[PDB]
Amino acid sequence: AMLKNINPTQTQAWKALTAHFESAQDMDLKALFAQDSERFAKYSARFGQDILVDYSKNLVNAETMQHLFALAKETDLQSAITAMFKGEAINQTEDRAVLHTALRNRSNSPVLVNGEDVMPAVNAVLAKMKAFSERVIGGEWKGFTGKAITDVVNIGIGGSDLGPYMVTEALVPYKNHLTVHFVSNVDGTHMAETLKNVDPETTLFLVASKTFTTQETMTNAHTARDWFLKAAGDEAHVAKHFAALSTNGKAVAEFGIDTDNMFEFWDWVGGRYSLWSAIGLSIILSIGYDNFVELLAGAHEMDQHFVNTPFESNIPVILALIGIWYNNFHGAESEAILPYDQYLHRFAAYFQQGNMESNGKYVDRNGNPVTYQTGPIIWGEPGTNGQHAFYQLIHQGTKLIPCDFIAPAVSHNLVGDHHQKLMSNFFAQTEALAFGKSAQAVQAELEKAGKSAAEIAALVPFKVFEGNRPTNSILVKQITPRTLGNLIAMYEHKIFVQGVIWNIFSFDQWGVELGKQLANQILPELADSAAVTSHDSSTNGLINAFKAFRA
Amino acid sequence: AMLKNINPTQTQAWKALTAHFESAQDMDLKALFAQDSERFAKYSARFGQDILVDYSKNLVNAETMQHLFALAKETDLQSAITAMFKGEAINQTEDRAVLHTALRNRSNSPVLVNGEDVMPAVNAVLAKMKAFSERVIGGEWKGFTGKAITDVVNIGIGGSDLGPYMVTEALVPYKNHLTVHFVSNVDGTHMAETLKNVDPETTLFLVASKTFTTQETMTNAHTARDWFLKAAGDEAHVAKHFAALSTNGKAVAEFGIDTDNMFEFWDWVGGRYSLWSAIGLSIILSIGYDNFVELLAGAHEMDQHFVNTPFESNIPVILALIGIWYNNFHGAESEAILPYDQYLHRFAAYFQQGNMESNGKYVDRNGNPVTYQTGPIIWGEPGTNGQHAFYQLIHQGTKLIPCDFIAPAVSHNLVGDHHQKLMSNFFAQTEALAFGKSAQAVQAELEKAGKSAAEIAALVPFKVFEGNRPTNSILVKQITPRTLGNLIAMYEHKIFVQGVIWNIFSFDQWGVELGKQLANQILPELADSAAVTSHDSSTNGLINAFKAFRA
Ligand SMILES: [Ca+2]
Ligand SMILES: [Ca+2]
Ligand SMILES: [Ca+2]
Ligand SMILES: [Ca+2]
Ligand SMILES: [Ca+2]
Ligand SMILES: [Ca+2]
Ligand SMILES: [Cl-]
Ligand SMILES: [Cl-]
Ligand SMILES: [Cl-]
Ligand SMILES: [Cl-]
Ligand SMILES: [Cl-]
Ligand SMILES: [Cl-]
Ligand SMILES: [Cl-]
Ligand SMILES: [Cl-]
Ligand SMILES: [Cl-]
Ligand SMILES: [Cl-]
Ligand SMILES: [Cl-]
Ligand SMILES: [Cl-]
Ligand SMILES: [Cl-]
Ligand SMILES: [Cl-]
Ligand code: NA
Repeated sequence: AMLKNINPTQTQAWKALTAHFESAQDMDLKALFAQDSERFAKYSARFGQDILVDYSKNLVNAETMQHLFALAKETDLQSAITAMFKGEAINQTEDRAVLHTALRNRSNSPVLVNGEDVMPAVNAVLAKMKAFSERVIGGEWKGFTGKAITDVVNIGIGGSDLGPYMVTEALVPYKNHLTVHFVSNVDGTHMAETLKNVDPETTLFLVASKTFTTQETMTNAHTARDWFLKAAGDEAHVAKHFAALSTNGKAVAEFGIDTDNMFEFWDWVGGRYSLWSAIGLSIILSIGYDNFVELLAGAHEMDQHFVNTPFESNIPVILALIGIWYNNFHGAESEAILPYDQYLHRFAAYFQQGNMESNGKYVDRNGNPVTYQTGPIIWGEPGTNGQHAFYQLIHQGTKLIPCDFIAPAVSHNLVGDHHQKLMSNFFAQTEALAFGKSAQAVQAELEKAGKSAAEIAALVPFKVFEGNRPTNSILVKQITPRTLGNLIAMYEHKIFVQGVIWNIFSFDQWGVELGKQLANQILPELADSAAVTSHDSSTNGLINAFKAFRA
Repeated sequence: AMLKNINPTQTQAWKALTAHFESAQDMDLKALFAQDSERFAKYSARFGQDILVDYSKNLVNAETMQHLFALAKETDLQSAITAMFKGEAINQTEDRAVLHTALRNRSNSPVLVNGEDVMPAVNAVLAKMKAFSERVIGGEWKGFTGKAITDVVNIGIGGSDLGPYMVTEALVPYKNHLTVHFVSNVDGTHMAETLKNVDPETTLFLVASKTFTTQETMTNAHTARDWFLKAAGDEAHVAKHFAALSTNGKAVAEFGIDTDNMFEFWDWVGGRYSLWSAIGLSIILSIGYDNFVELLAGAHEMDQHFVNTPFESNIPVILALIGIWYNNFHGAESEAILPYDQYLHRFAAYFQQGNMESNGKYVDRNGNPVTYQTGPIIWGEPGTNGQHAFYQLIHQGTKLIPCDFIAPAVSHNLVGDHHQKLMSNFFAQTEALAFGKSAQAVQAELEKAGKSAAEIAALVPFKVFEGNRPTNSILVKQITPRTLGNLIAMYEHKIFVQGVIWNIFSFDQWGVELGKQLANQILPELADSAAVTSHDSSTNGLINAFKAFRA
């Protein structure tokens, strides 16, 4: 196998990083910038014509980077990259390839799985979605009473919801006349509130589930089907109002969906890497196939960069390594993603799944428990909203929180001076985080302002910003389908690199099984009002209190 | 002063906790439950008739609790509680009282500030809001073309946005015919997209800013004013479509608002504790005054519980102490808030400000840098959404993440068996997190599935759940204005308790100043195309790249 299973803690590079942390953990950004006028130039990378990734405000120096790149080499990262792209079954616990990259392979170079090219199958679904979307968007596809579709409701959980919702939100300027809705929670509120806003005669539902047996999704789908049939009566009409993003043709046909409107995907498409497949049909319906292709093309450009660039100028590798420095040496548990863009309000939430479900693992590729930290907690809110909520803690708390600040230079909304104001904050916050403001500086200001020694003693300590809060700044010309594709793929590959180095399996998710099993056991126990005694005292107590509250 | 400044780390209780952690670190939840069938009964509390707080699935035993309550007593928490409620100026760095509790003091017992009872003024603003809301909601208040108002747009940042948005979202079942919208980001997209959805003749804007000079809010307000006037023409009409939540009468009048429609609040109301004041006018407009009074009453109920209950049965104290155990002894950096309720989708975000802006501090009350951890990072998404995104990492990652699971027994929407399915997950997830699943159990399941010995040996470790992931479960009868008030106040007090014990100032926010200062310096530099060289190389580089991109 090209994918190796090297324990990172046993490498010379890791030992060098441990020594370096001991002797340089107090590295100070003000000093790093003061001592090298070319720091920004040396710690930044350009991607294409429209993206700048500035990683200069990180607690790294030439030595740190040298040891980090050495770690990537010593864990045979290049061999792993090759293995993924060529179709090797690197998802070993499920014995599957990992080929979200094939989904956006615009070059159409063959991608073999068991000696057969998967591109014709990929392209056949894409072509089918393009054709279908034109009929729906253009009005030729009629509902059961002869009307054009006005609303699309995507029904799905996790990977079948987060990506499409995030992308359609991020790309609102590119939307067409259709109103798209995303229902995901099994909580009845979600579907109930959506159904109040749509009409059975003009709504198309997409049921997004590979197995077509996902409990939450099928519960929602059946609720929608019931609602639809109250208006339509004849199940034959379901075929004009429901499509499936699935491979279970028998179940799909039984539901009443015409299998011509079943859009397939494959085992090598992980849910959390699936927006690029048939799962992206809601994106195609919202912004059109031209824009969806731009999104795929942007991901493809980043895929090409990731495969072809030496590590020292490879953006996903650099970001992954800097992240490892904080996670495994500085002991930071989290990473904040802070887009200064309201349309990107769901971007951080998307990476909670993409990152945390991939790398939230504790058993290495050899089947041994890890003795080091794996994936971090991802969180964030768009600026300036998050800025006015929780930045107090980032600036003056007791936790190290690496932050990725992301912003476009050009807004889609050319209203007054809002964008210059927004951007002034984008630039100022990272400057503030890095360099702070010292006690000597604050005291000198209070003295010049006529303050007494007593006032100075009482207030200076609270006004000091220690700084050394590291950040990456990613500046994009404009958030377009292509640049969004660039960004999503960039983080996908960052996640991949970290999982390779940490010697874990990034593409399985065995950690979701126990909760599902236990819920299946509890469900029938909630139907009646009888006392439950079959679990531990807490579960019993909670279930019995629930029954008493209900009746 | 009644608020003391006791360093927690030198207390006998903290030293006892340190000694206890030597053995208590490897506590096991399965074992704790097996050792006492009364565990749920002993580690749970009922609040009124409608709330159960179950803290039994925590890594604590009787000794842990004894030492934790000893810590609360040794830091003189009881005195701090009295100090806050009586109006002592506990916000010492700004020399202010902290009296959000007076805003919901339904009992009207006097609360003195500068030797005068503040309750008549609190009640007068409430009465003014009641009267105004009746005119707006009932249709008597007419727009400039004589039509009743149909939409309300709240403009504010931080505390002037997060609470009202969260509460109106949580209480959608109680809404009247008005459509409410919340604009906060200075990013022009936020206001632009909102304005596309409303009509100048039927929209009322609330400009929420105490100073009426907040850059983001006033930029937004002026954009809205310009849009309104493009349709209305005469500035005199502004008075029928704009109101202010502020104390700056001169600026409010200058904007064109009738000061009869300026609703005031006081310096002792912190922004992140302000939804209970005039800042809550959008809540009153969305759900009516009577429901807002229920919200206040629920907070008041919880306030009474907090002040009158011995620590051993005091919910906010118990939650605070368990949080300290994880933050300061187990070293967990974060806390997840996971409401199994789609309406509560903004609840965790609200507490990002309430918690993190309060306790993300590093200097103690005596002006000395802390040598221990203070506030944690708060994050989360509602179940089952979050459940299908990031629980993989909670179950099988390498980070300890205490979780607060919250759910109502009764949904506001009657939708088939959705609620039983939702609740089956709520109960099952905490059961799974606490007790896990052993290798023996996994091996048995794989053997029954017909796996070969080699297949089993290869897969078993990846399917094991170590458990010992602690949670609190808060089960409420139903999320109503009253129970929501109970919950918000509960967490407010938890935050207060933690800040008292950590010897920090929870009610100031000096950490917001540097970013503002630096943004003020950068803003004028973004107006022209000239190269910027006035900062460090990264800030200069980013600004210059920005200028090149917009050219
Ligand atoms: Ca060295
Ligand atoms: Ca740590
Ligand atoms: Ca002991
Ligand atoms: Ca909403
Ligand atoms: Ca004027
Ligand atoms: Ca830690
Ligand atoms: Cl390599
Ligand atoms: Cl496969
Ligand atoms: Cl292709
Ligand atoms: Cl397949
Ligand atoms: Cl289109
Ligand atoms: Cl580590
Ligand atoms: Cl038990
Ligand atoms: Cl134990
Ligand atoms: Cl005051
Ligand atoms: Cl007033
Ligand atoms: Cl009402
Ligand atoms: Cl600590
Ligand atoms: Cl039920
Ligand atoms: Cl065998
Ligand atoms: Na298989």
